[PDB]
Amino acid sequence: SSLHPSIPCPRGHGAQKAALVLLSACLVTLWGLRYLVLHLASLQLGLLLNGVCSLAEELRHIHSRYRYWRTVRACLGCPLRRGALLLLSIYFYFTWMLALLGLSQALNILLGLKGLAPAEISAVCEKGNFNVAHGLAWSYYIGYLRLILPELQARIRTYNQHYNNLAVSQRLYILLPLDCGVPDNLSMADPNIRFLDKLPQYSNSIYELLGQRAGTCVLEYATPLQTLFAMSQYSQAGFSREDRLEQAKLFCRTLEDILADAPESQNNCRLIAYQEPSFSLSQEVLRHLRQE
Amino acid sequence: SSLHPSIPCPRGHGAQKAALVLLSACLVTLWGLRYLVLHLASLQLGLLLNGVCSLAEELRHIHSRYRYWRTVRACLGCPLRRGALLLLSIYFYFTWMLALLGLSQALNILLGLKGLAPAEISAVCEKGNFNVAHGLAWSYYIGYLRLILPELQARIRTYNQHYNNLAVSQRLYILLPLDCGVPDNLSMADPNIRFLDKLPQYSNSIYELLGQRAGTCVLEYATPLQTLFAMSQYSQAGFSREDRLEQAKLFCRTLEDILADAPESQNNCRLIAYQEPSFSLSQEVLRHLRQE
Repeated sequence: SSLHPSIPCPRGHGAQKAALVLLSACLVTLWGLRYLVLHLASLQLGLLLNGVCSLAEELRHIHSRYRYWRTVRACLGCPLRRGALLLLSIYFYFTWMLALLGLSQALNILLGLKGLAPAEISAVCEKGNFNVAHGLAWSYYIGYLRLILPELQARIRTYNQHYNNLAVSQRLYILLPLDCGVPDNLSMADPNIRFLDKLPQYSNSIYELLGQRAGTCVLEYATPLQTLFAMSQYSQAGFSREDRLEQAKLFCRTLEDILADAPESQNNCRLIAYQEPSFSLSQEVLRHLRQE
Repeated sequence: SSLHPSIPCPRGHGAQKAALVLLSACLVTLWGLRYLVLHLASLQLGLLLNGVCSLAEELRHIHSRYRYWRTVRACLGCPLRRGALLLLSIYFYFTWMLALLGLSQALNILLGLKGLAPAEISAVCEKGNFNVAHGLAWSYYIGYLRLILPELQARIRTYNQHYNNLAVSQRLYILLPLDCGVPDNLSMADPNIRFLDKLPQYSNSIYELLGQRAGTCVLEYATPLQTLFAMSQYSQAGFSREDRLEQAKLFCRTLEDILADAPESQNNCRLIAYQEPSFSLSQEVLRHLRQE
């Protein structure tokens, strides 16, 4: 780190080299077979059973996360290497071994052997530097919404006198396109959506909603979706559109869990997300206003 | 997920319950010992050796990451449970077993058994929702610096005519306090630092640097450190100040690696970080200007 000494360096090839050197030195020290086979076969059988136990939970998230082969290929990692090692173990090969092996796997799952080392958690979290979902949520909450949300219904009640007699719904409505393609103009997504007013006091937009003119909405896009899209159109990132969709979904759920527990943001903003494959933004927004 | 069906739900207690049920059903099926002991003792010995091999790499990051007992306690996790299991295995207990065990650990380290399942990577990354370091870096790069950095030396050469004859250094200098406490005024951190000018064209600040007046700096704080600090002063977060320091260091290194590979941002901005425990911002900045 050519900046400051207290800032740590990324993790290098330290464990592999010294580990191989020490564990080869012990081999040469003790240099000048069926227990080995049973041990490694039991190891791979336990790892495969652990993968099946993880797949038992990941069987639920099919339609919402993984859209079969891709699910198992993502949950067990590389099952080709595991199958090849299993065929080598069975070829170079006692049914009561399976009972104690299953009990060992049950004890390791329940008692929590699979709780990782915190150094491993750090090496996973600091890898690849594209884990962009929580910075956007906390920045969008602290930097924008926390400031604008206290005075919001006050300035709505300010505006309502000029439309009730001559109204505006009380909840702020945020659009969250999962395409991550955000135009500048909200009339450009639908001609039924027209600009009506700018709310006085920074930016706000009060809209009419359609010829059945029914809704008076306070509407706004979410901001960091454009940041995700510029990361997508940044060529040297190597940031795929599937990664964009993944981080968009995680951003949505994170912002939902933040607004679920906010003390001043309980019943004054509501999130609405959509995704195109026939479609209408206006019908979904009107469903939210009618259910309001 | 009460928002949209395609947004996935957090991972629940699915693996534990069904795994325990199935692995107890197999026990009751096969219901109506020293191999077990050797297998589990070999398991814990291999896990302990793997922890030592990880500690061999994590021995380097003492002064920069971990400031001994805390290092091992963070690298091996809970060694009390491992020691208790090791004493149970040795109590309820062949030196040539150690050679094959070490060779098994060497093969598992080198060939890459410890490459995790991608579902495990997802469950680690989606846990706890305080991994706030990359959203801030990419938002601060795309949203602010990418726009302001092309025209920067042009407007510096615009300004230089009024001070060379009557200068301004060419690199933008960013302060990065690791305290994450950012005052509004840069003269409030040091009376030697005085406001000289606002650079015409959004915000910019050209400063004199001290009675030995020597430096003409274009100076600015980094923005999301205030976001980190407001996360620190948010009471319901449970966000400790050590977590704040950790995410600040990771933010610094991430922004450094982004600016290392930027195509238009090669030699026009330089990062400077500092940390208080006698101190001077001005002396460190002047060292950077003299080495310039």
